[PDB]
Amino acid sequence: MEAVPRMPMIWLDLKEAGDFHFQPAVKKFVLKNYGENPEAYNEELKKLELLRQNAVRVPRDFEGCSVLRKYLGQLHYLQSRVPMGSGQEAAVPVTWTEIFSGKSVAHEDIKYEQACILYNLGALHSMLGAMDKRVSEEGMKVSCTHFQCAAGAFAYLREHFPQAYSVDMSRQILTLNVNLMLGQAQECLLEKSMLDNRKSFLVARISAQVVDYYKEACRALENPDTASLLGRIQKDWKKLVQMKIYYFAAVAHLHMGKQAEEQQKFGERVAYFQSALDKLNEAIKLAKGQPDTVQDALRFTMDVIGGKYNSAKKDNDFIYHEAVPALDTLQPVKGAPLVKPLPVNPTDPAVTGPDIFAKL
Repeated sequence: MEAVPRMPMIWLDLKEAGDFHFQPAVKKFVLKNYGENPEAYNEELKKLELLRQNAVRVPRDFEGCSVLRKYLGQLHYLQSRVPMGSGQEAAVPVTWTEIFSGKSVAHEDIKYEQACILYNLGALHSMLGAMDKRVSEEGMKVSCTHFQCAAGAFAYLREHFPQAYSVDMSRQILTLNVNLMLGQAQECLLEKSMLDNRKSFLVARISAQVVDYYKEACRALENPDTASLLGRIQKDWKKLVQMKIYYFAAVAHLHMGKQAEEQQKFGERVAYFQSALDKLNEAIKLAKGQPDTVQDALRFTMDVIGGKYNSAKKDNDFIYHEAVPALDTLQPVKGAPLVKPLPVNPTDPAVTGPDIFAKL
């Protein structure tokens, strides 16, 4: 299982930005309230504008993440000095395209701009994580960190922006995103633990956790309101995710099988391999029409499980003659969480650089 072909990963698209004309409001505030010249601060507003234009047309690569967090940070620094929140004096319309329906959604609130940049940070992390092939030592560790970063960004949005500015950032949908990301992160670690050939029982528990994350995500997908918004996207995700639910349940029981054979419980060895074979077969049925990357993972895994089941059932029928216990009676595999939504510090000076609006 060290060498199993990698499953493909889900990633989210970035939102499309409308206009955020903050400079006339900033200047009209600093003349009216401090009593200064408008044009006294035109380099620190112009730098912000070049920073925003760069963020909303962000390069789809690792450097692009730092670009988004600098702008996220600079946006906070501005709000700390100029009141551009909902209902406040210098508030200007912020417009963004809601990613699933394509509708323009506008809010006279700077936190809306912050929220969308945060979303795109999460989406971009999901992209970087999913394009890697996860074969090298360096792809597996970084993909996992990217997916945790994605989860962390969406989780931060869920907590600090409870007002759903638009339905693509509603709480149940951000929850879906978080669980999807943690699932893919956990999946990366499972692949790593199988490469490192960790204790069979530990691998089983890790795989069981992959199942728990994907199940939560799958639950969210069977929600009518979520299903209607996502549209086709719901059907693509669900078909991959539902398939993976049975696949990693099979991987989990494969390793419960290997543990059983390590402990000389050779009747239970057969039970776990049989169970793994049935669950894998359901996965294969659910995987019809899916790309060859999926099919190659499943057929590699079937030769592993198929071979061990045959070996296990046979030495048991001729040598050990122990009864094959019903799964019911055997202790359930509990998931082992190894991943967490990595917290975002928007105003970390190491990522924001000097405050553009230091003078103010």
